[PDB]
This record gives sequence, structure tokens and C-alpha cells, in this order.
Amino acid sequence: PLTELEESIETVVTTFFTFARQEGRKDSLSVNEFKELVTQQLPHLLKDVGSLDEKMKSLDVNQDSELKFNEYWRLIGELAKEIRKK
Amino acid sequence: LTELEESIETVVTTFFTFARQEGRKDSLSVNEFKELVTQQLPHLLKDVGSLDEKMKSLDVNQDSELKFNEYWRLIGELAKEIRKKKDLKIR
Ligand SMILES: [Ca+2]
Ligand SMILES: [Ca+2]
Ligand SMILES: [Ca+2]
Ligand SMILES: [Ca+2]
Repeated sequence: PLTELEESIETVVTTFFTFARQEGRKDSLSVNEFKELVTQQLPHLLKDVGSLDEKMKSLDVNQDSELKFNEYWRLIGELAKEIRKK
Repeated sequence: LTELEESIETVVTTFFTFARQEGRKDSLSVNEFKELVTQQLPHLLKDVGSLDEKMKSLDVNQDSELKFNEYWRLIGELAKEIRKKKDLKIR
């Protein structure tokens, strides 16, 4: 099977698709799916994020009202880079 | 921590675990990078070829070290290949 690091990378990727398949396109997060992912799975790392509707807008870099995997990955990188600082 | 948060913490911590071994404690020398790949990415980087060449390719500022940003670009490469398998095209 996978190492601790490999399984962790796989979990990060799987979590996107778990949330993205709930409604509309199965390969992107709507605002509702993004809000679910944050509230369910990032309640600690995003505790101080403020308005989720604004954060969605900020991450939606091509202004199509959905987060594709690349845009979610940008969020993961932001969270990683904050953790690194500790 | 949630499953997702634990996983992001693991990805970050694994870097420092290998980086603190010798030299600058916040970067991977080529020896520390080879240890990380062999011990912790043996499957995802099974087909990577020369580790010394991979190190060079990841060492974007040619300082002979991988700082966290440079390791994170590797994790992104690996994540994109996983993404392909978690969203298969029937075509
Ligand atoms: Ca969706
Ligand atoms: Ca978008
Ligand atoms: Ca080092
Ligand atoms: Ca470097």
C-alpha cells in the first residue's frame, strides 16, 4: 500500500472529489460544496477565514463560479505555507 | 484535526523530518531528498529515473537545496497524477 506521505497526498486529492460530486459538475466545487468542504474538513485551518462567499470569489481565479481541482490545490498550498511557518 | 487537516499536516511535516538531518535545517540537500523519495515516495515516484536529475529539475534557483516551495511543487506534480486517477475519462 501507500506510505504515510503518499496516503496523505491521496487523501488531499480524494477530499476534493468527495465534495465536488455532490451537485452539478462532478469535477468542480460549487459555492455550496466549497462551504461544505471548509466547514466539515477545514474548520481548524480555516477558523479565521471570515466570509466563505468572499473566499470562494478569491479562489475562483477564472471567475466561472466553481472551483476546479487547480483552484482547490491553490487553497491547499496557502494552508500548507501557513503550517510551514510554525 | 479532521482527515483533511491531518493529511495536510503530514505533507508539511514530512519535509522538515528529512530536511533537518544535515546542513540547512529548512531545506533538503540532495542526500536528504533521495532519502525522502526512497522512504516516503517510493510508489508515486517509482518511475522517476535519475534522482540526481529530478533534484536538479526541482531546484529551480540552483542553490543545491530544496526549500519548502520547491518540495511543494513536487507534491503538486504528484497530486495532479492522482487527480487523473480519481477522475477517469471513459472516452
Ligand atoms: Ca460539483
Ligand atoms: Ca473557477
Ligand atoms: Ca537539510
Ligand atoms: Ca533550491
